[PDB]
Amino acid sequence: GEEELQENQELIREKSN
Repeated sequence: GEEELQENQELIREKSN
């Protein structure tokens, strides 16, 4: 699964690069 790590908001600021 992948609904147990939402607090990685340093990379996923934009979803293309």
